[PDB]
Amino acid sequence: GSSGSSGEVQTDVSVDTKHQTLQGVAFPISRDAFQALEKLSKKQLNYVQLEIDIKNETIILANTENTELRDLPKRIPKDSARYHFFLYKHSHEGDYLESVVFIYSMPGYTCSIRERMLYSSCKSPLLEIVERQLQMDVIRKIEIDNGDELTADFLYDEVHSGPSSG
Repeated sequence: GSSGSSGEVQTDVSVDTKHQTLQGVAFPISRDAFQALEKLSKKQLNYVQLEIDIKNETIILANTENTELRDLPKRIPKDSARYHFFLYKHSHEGDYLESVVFIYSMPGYTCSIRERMLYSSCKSPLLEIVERQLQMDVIRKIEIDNGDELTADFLYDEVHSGPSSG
């Protein structure tokens, strides 16, 4: 009979403390995978399909084809978890610029928990790549549960990092 009664059980009212992270996986960078992000830095394309290999244990290339915004969410797979680097172009203060966005779609249907956790934890060692090689930094990280959420009304939101409720 622990439950039932409710009151001031949290006697914190003092300094708080938090961990540094939840996972800690670091996979190597493949050639094809890198070459895909390389062009992205030279403003050549606006779509990079990357993923992690469970057999090779590394971030390899999954695909590479031009993609737009109106069809951005139309390219996202509905039966495979991978990354999608979209070049969201906007005009701040009347100045048109280019920004590389990070998208991570995860369907999660049959793939074990070891694969879904390894595909979302492999982003860490994948982000430092362009941040330690191409010297390029992502405009903002975005993760969905389908891929349709990727819209000009959503992307612009994350990129802005503006305030929100929940």
